[PDB]
Amino acid sequence: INDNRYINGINQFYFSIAEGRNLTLGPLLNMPSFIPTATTPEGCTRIPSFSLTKTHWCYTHNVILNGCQDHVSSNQFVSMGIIEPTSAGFPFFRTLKTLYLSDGVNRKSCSISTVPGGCMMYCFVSTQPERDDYFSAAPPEQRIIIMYYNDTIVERIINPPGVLDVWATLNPGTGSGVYYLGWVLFPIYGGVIKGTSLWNNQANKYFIPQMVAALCSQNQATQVQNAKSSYYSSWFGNRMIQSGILACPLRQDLTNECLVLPFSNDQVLMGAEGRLYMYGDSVYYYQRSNSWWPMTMLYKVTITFTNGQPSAISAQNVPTQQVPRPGTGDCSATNRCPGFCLTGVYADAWLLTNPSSTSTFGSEATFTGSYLNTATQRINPTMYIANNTQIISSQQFGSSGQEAAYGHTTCFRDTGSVMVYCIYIIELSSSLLGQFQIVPFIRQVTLS
Amino acid sequence: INDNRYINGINQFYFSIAEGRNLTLGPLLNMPSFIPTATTPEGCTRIPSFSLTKTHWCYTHNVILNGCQDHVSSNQFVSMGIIEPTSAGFPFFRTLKTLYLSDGVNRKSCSISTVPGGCMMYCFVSTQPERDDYFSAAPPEQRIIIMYYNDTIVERIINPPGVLDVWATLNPGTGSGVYYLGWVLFPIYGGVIKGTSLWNNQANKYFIPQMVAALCSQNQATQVQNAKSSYYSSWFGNRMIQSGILACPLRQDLTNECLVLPFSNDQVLMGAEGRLYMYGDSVYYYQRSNSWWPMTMLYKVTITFTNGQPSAISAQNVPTQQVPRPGTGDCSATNRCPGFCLTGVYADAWLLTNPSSTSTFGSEATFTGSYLNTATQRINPTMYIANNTQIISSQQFGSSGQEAAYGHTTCFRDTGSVMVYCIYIIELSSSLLGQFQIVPFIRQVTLS
Amino acid sequence: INDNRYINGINQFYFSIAEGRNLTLGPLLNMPSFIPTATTPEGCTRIPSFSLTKTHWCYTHNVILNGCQDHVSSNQFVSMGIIEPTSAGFPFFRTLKTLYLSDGVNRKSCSISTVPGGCMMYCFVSTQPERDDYFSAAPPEQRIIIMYYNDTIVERIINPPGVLDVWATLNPGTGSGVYYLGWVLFPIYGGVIKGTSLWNNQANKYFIPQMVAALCSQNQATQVQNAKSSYYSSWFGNRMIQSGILACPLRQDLTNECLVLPFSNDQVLMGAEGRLYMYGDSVYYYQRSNSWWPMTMLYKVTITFTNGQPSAISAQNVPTQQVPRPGTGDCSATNRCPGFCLTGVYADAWLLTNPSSTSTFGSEATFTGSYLNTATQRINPTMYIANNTQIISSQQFGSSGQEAAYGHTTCFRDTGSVMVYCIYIIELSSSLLGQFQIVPFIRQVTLS
Amino acid sequence: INDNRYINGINQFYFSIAEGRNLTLGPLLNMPSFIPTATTPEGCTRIPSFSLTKTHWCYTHNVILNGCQDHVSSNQFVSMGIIEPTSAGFPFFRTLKTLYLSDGVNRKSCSISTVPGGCMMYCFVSTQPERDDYFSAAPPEQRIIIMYYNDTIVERIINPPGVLDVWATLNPGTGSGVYYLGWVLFPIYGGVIKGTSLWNNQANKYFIPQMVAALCSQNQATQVQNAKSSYYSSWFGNRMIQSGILACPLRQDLTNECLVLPFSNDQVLMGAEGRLYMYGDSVYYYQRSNSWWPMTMLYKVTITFTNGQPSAISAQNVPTQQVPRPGTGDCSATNRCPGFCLTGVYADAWLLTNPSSTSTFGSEATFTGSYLNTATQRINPTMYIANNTQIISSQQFGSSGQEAAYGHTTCFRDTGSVMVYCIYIIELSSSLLGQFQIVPFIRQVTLS
Ligand SMILES: *[C@@H]1O[C@H](CO)[C@@H](O[C@@H]2O[C@H](CO)[C@@H](O)[C@H](O)[C@H]2NC(C)=O)[C@H](O)[C@H]1NC(C)=O
Ligand SMILES: *[C@@H]1O[C@H](CO)[C@@H](O[C@@H]2O[C@H](CO)[C@@H](O)[C@H](O)[C@H]2NC(C)=O)[C@H](O)[C@H]1NC(C)=O
Ligand SMILES: *[C@@H]1O[C@H](CO)[C@@H](O[C@@H]2O[C@H](CO)[C@@H](O)[C@H](O)[C@H]2NC(C)=O)[C@H](O)[C@H]1NC(C)=O
Ligand SMILES: *[C@@H]1O[C@H](CO)[C@@H](O[C@@H]2O[C@H](CO)[C@@H](O)[C@H](O)[C@H]2NC(C)=O)[C@H](O)[C@H]1NC(C)=O
Ligand SMILES: *[C@@H]1O[C@H](CO)[C@@H](O[C@@H]2O[C@H](CO)[C@@H](O)[C@H](O)[C@H]2NC(C)=O)[C@H](O)[C@H]1NC(C)=O
Ligand SMILES: *[C@@H]1O[C@H](CO)[C@@H](O[C@@H]2O[C@H](CO)[C@@H](O)[C@H](O)[C@H]2NC(C)=O)[C@H](O)[C@H]1NC(C)=O
Ligand SMILES: *[C@@H]1O[C@H](CO)[C@@H](O[C@@H]2O[C@H](CO)[C@@H](O)[C@H](O)[C@H]2NC(C)=O)[C@H](O)[C@H]1NC(C)=O
Ligand SMILES: *[C@H]1O[C@H](CO)[C@@H](O)[C@H](O)[C@H]1NC(C)=O
Ligand SMILES: *[C@H]1O[C@H](CO)[C@@H](O)[C@H](O)[C@H]1NC(C)=O
Ligand SMILES: *[C@H]1O[C@H](CO)[C@@H](O)[C@H](O)[C@H]1NC(C)=O
Ligand SMILES: *[C@H]1O[C@H](CO)[C@@H](O)[C@H](O)[C@H]1NC(C)=O
Ligand SMILES: [Ca+2]
Ligand SMILES: [Ca+2]
Ligand SMILES: [Ca+2]
Ligand SMILES: [Ca+2]
Repeated sequence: INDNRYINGINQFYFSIAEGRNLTLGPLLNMPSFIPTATTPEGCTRIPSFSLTKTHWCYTHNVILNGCQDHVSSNQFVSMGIIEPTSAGFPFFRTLKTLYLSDGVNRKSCSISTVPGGCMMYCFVSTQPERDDYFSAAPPEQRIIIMYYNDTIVERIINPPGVLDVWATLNPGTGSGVYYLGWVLFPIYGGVIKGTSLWNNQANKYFIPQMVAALCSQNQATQVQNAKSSYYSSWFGNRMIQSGILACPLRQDLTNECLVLPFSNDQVLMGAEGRLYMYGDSVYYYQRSNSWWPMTMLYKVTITFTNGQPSAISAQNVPTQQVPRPGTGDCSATNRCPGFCLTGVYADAWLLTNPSSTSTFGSEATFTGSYLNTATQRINPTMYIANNTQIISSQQFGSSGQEAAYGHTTCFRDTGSVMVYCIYIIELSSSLLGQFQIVPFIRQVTLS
Repeated sequence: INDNRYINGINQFYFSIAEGRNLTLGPLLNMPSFIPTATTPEGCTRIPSFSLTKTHWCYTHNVILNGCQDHVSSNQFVSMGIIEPTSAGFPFFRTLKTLYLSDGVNRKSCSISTVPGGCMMYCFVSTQPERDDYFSAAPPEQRIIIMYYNDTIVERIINPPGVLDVWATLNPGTGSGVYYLGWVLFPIYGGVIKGTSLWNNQANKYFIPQMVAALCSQNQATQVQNAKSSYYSSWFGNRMIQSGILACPLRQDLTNECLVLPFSNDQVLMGAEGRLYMYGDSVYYYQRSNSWWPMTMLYKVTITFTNGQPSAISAQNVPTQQVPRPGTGDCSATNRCPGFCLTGVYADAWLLTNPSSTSTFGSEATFTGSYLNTATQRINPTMYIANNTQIISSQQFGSSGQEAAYGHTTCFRDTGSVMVYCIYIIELSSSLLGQFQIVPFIRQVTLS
Repeated sequence: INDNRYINGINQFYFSIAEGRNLTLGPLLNMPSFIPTATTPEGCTRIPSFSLTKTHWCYTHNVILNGCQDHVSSNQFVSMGIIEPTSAGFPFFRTLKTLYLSDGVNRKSCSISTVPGGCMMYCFVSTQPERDDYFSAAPPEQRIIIMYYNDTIVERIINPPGVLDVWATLNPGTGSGVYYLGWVLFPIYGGVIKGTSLWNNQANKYFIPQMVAALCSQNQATQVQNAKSSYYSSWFGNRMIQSGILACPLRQDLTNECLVLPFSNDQVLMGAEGRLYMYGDSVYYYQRSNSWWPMTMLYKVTITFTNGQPSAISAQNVPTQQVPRPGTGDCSATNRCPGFCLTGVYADAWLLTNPSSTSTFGSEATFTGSYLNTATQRINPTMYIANNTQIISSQQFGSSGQEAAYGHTTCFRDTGSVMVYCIYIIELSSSLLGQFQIVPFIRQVTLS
Repeated sequence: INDNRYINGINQFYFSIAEGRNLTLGPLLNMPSFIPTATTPEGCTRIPSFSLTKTHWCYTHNVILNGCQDHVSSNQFVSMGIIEPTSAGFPFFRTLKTLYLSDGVNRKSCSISTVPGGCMMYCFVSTQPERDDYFSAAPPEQRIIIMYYNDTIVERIINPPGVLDVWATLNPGTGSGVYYLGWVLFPIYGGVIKGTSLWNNQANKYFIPQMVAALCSQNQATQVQNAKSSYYSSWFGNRMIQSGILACPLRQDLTNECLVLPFSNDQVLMGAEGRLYMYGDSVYYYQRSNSWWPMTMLYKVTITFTNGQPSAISAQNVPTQQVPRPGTGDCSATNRCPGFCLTGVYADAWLLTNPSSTSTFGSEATFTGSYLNTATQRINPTMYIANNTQIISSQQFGSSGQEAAYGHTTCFRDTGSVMVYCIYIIELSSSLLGQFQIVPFIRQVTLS
């Protein structure tokens, strides 16, 4: 279990709106990395997923032996441990167990989540190129593995209702899931078949961020028309790219009890990878900007239960225009107009301030994370702290041109020293060992 | 505990003399590294120590927050786990426990060893520059920490007899120690005070490798004179640099039961860092070539017990002229003549063949390891397989100029697939994160 | 252990009713304070708790680094020792052990109690403003730490039955607890949820001090109606503010054996901080006047055991109209009429005379303590000796306007010199170091 | 025993000459004071003595019940404990034992020192005004008390040779003593009788600080004449005021084994209170400037043993002109000319830098401490860091006019966080409780 210095400083809004204005990054601190490195120049470690809870943390990433492509074989590294203070005062992520799922099943795009006594991971079995998954009417196999600290492992192939013949594909969002009221929630996304109830109920819906108007040159009618078309991809089997949540009751005999809950396309953009968070009793969702709007998308999720079962989710967006991401073509970090896009990178963000503490939801929100500071290339990894319209603190890592990819940010507080630390797990391109080196950068978020 | 595929292929001579001639390296294999990386550009991880036994493995290295110098503060990372096969057939070092000794005590030059149920580590507390330790008549504090898999930790300050007022300094050799007949043996080295019994008993002794004559231009009388002088250092407080073994009985209340057993300077060169091995029931010793002879030094150690206690050690050298190490001045990889030197690098070697299987000890010995292939710079790390006079297989890592330091090699066999794997733990200079990246390179030693 | 001069003069009624009339305060005596001071102008030491028993004494207070607010971080100082005579004849509290609980857990409102061989402390973990605790349906975490004189420390998170879903919050009363018949009893208070059994069983109950009639202008029917409403707070989450006792069996593995015993709201006023005392074999309770009646509230508690376990408590009030406390608005020291109030200060009192020694319980009771002599400000600390209707001896400390807060009084006798000494631990506002300086004032209670 | 974070950062020179130039004070940190407060307005706590060693610390001060005068009765408070880190990272002085010597013996001007397993304290019994001690030919009684952590106390009346009929008086210097090579050394001072060997051997000797010439307007011949006369006091019985060291072998049956070693008046100024320090293996001495030179006086002491017994001491002054002290008349902080003076205050200083690390002893020395920043009044306590000619960092405490007296400074390092902390024990005039409040101010000495 985590040290007493951290058990009460996890999953919360650490700063008040007033304090949020005086936050700055501190120097990076050196700690023994708990994320394994590749041992060959061509080895590939990618797609991390991290979850920190009151008692412990869970971590996982995918491993490919040669290069970063391979839809036949890959292994998945899983790790778990706790946080304890060092003599210097800052955190040390103590790994207490390790697992390497290597058995022939090609588990991909996995999302992990902390659960009482262990970790619950959700993956889908890949057997062909991503694009082919969208064209095939049958969805890939879905699995959820529960790994207890007592070394018991239980993997189950799940068949949640409303998936077969509705979704051509279904993928975990790779971002961490969360344990909520006895259920494990995971972010999901995929392609929905034309003519299905979901497709019809989603017909004509669209979402346009609150700050797009002042930045977009098109008129309201044109924006609306383009926005509506952005949820359909001809490149990905003519499916409706959908975002949602997978709710699974914590059980060791899961079969069809998990529930697929799609977001209304009136509150969310085109489906993409994502992450779920817990700030106090409120659930939040991060949605990768893989569509036309290149800015960080965070939403407060309201979950509705009907007979002890999650029955519907509602999302409220924290309106911002900060922290863009590299994109291709007319969907670069500079784009501001609705239309169909299918490019971007995963770069979640953590809310250092409560969006509900302001009379108007998210009128003044502060968040931290990393982002690739460029218009179209996955280059220049840069850790930052930002508000709705500006970056108020940032430090680029390495020299310009430094390649990088995904970034997962998580913050917690030392209730002893009373400081906030954030860990920025970034996929860095390495020249020595492996294609990428996933680094758990850690530094303090100083108030002043 | 280790998988059934490895429990019977540890600490042995894997190949016959005939097979030794047809061994070659295989490609490096990608596995999740079990050695932690630094998370800052200036962080420094150095001086590893690794031990693999029938049941499990122990690992440790030193960590310095800024740069690789600091005689005031450092932490020590300890890790332990087992070996299990992956779906690809090769090993995965599964970490089952991690520890970060961060508490203000500057434990340095630590040597770790596997013990029933845990790891036993031996370190000395550094509080001043190395050179000052040799001038001060008092030796540094010596500690041995036992860490059980059940998380119980017992650290003890030891005061073995014959140390105070005899050794100006005493250091573990950093190379792994070994559990032997109820005792944990660690390699040690340090400086002995002039006038002490040890000094007198060692007076006029010297050792000259069997193959030095044919390579050295000086005559026998000159060699002998210079060899004798090589055990005394004016730069290091005018002490007799001595090599030896520290024998500690496995107990949780150690105080003065450990025994300091110095090697006869008639069988060993000037004291240096070292490692102890176990091949079947025989103990072997690796001695860093920090003196005039730049070639790999391995010895078969004969330990004598008197009343259940180690009372004397004898060393028999495996005569070779292969695998030189970078040195400074007239002590470069090209030197072959006796004289006083105090330069080199740690680069142990593993014996793939039994030196006693030949009518004349070590007449035909094969070993594997890594070495910095250059005359004076710690550059060009190169893994190899060699015999007494030649390198018969080798592959350099990275491009020329690639900086590196120490190298610890360990081999074991998959009694299932029947192949031998060797892990080459090398300190690599990194340009991205940290000063060094200690990498556990792994590859097969193919017969054919 | 305490000196022979005190072991037989602890926890008793020291004077007869006749003697009680001729008691006066003596000059303050100078002794080395055993309560630590802050070392910065803004440091804050507050909320003390003291316990003196036949063998030794326990002391503790909360420490906040900057200012006296902070619901994220605080440390708790614990101290223990004995009493010995000085050459001048008066007591010296000899500290024999000190402890500083600094680890990130925000232990607040702690109550300490003497136990055989050590101290037992009861605290709750604060993670948000007090008011929020009343609104949240879940109660804060509750912990009891046992600290033995032999330096062994055992802390346990307790979950006594009848707390979850009944009490929105639960707090120790900060006043000392007592070791009674193998159990440690602590005063508690908090808010009870509407609709719970406790709430229903307490419905329509109220208590009105015996001397309120002659001082209150409202009629009996109006008083009754207002009194009933005084146990409910709309400001504190619409809960029923309840007073009670927490009974814990002396064990090192406490989990859910402690018992929450609430007082009947027919014998006690609205819940508030409190203290438990031991006079011979009788248990007494002090209840802070945080409601409409501003006078010192002391009760003789009758505890009922059912199968070796405390099953019910009954309280009998010692009727007085002396020693008022500063309050806000219509609840100042001058108020005498029932109604809802939520203001006051902690100011316990010690009984120098047995209330049961009179034909009518407490008809003539004498007590000593300190009180802030003003109507609404926490100002003018004043030590005194009083009876049911009048103050018969008093001495203010410092000049008028001197700020102060809580006051804990404890008396004991020198069976050698045969004099009674009382220690008045008062929180004094300081201008030099820290916000407050908790002072252990000591003086004699002279007979004559 | 002290925490591992401090055991290796005690009694040393913490910074290099280069670093010494970039040192600044940090904010004061709040920790529970381990120095007891008075409990009456007139109570008087004065004359502290503190000693920190590798294993633990010792503390003591004198207590007078009414006012700060009284040559008949006083008690002496003794305390001992260790240092441990808090959750905030800074030190907490954990008191593990307390003692109050109250028995009728008026022990004054005590100096305490750490010894293996306890504390050794040296005091003299006062029975008349200080001045009378100088006129009486007989010296006061001298006692040394040893207090073990195991509660055993052994007090002995000592009669070291060469005291009777040589010294009219003898006093410990109140500054801490030190345990050195099996002996406890204490600073001493007193008046020597005219005609004695000591007096004759000291005849015509004098010392003039190296930097006095450039600041003094008198010529060399006048300075010399006045300097010589400064060691004789007509006000103090016409004695030669002498400084020295008392060496006592650690024994429980001391009688006349302690040795009085006077400093040569050619290397030291007129005798005054003092303190002894240990920096590595070197002993240092601080001499109160109670004579004409108002600047901090520190000396490196060379002790000579003859047959295992201290036989002679030699002092080498660290030449400075910084940190003056308040004085009376023509001996104020502004004075620079030799002559007879008998005024000043105790204000030791700690060397943050090694005076021997420079080609010319003390050519560039840095020290920290506190000083009363005024010319003649004991007012304006001010903590500082200074070099030979200037104060390079300082912060006054409280508002101007704030009365204060003695100041004892001690620094140590957190070998974990690698920061240096210094404790400034200052006698502060208080308006609330007691005449003085001795405060253990603590703050960091930051490098940068
Ligand atoms: C490791 O912990 C898990 C979690 O408690 C144990 O799981 C139990 O498994 C049994 C059947 O094998 C179920 O009937 C229980 O309901 C499970 N417990 C629950 C509710 O989580 C698992 O058995 C543990 N490993 C062992 C056997 O030691
Ligand atoms: C985000 O932060 C920026 C920078 O801190 C804010 O911009 C400042 O706004 C204030 C007005 O409140 C101006 O006085 C400053 O001049 C602005 N900084 C500059 C020069 O750009 C911005 O208001 C914040 N956005 C919000 C409200 O969330
Ligand atoms: C973890 O394993 C060790 C090794 O067995 C246990 O050590 C025992 O400790 C006790 C005293 O605490 C000794 O008297 C025994 O001799 C030790 N066993 C031996 C011989 O190794 C240790 O107690 C274990 N941890 C726990 C308490 O579970
Ligand atoms: C070490 O290995 C080398 C290379 O395999 C051996 O050299 C060969 O020796 C054989 C004779 O037995 C010759 O026929 C080959 O021509 C040699 N190789 C060449 C061309 O260098 C060497 O003998 C081995 N050393 C020993 C005996 O340990
Ligand atoms: C509390 O003490 C007061 C003062 O000592 C008592 O008042 C005195 O009562 C007697 C009668 O027994 C009168 O003769 C005095 O004149 C009263 N003192 C004055 C002048 O106020 C009071 O009776 C005591 N209260 C009780 C009975 O507990
Ligand atoms: C407390 O510790 C001291 C220090 O060791 C003990 O002192 C010993 O006292 C005896 C006589 O009473 C001497 O003969 C020894 O030489 C002392 N030990 C030394 C060398 O320091 C003391 O006895 C201890 N208290 C007890 C009795 O437990
Ligand atoms: C003591 O410190 C002072 C201030 O840091 C030193 O004075 C500085 O000396 C340098 C030359 O080395 C000048 O460039 C600066 O201008 C000086 N500071 C000022 C403006 O006063 C002083 O030299 C130090 N004394 C020594 C040598 O110990
Ligand atoms: C943050 O810093 C600004 C500038 O110094 C200050 O004015 C403001 O009060 C601070 N905000 C808070 C409340 O921390
Ligand atoms: C190794 O290879 C050589 C060359 O093919 C072969 O002649 C020899 O028999 C082999 N050695 C053994 C016994 O493995
Ligand atoms: C207390 O003092 C009064 C007045 O002197 C005296 O009459 C009375 O007897 C005393 N009470 C007792 C019994 O101590
Ligand atoms: C101290 O600070 C100065 C000014 O930044 C810098 O130039 C100097 O190198 C520092 N000294 C050292 C070596 O710490
Ligand atoms: Ca499909
Ligand atoms: Ca030494
Ligand atoms: Ca609550
Ligand atoms: Ca005298």
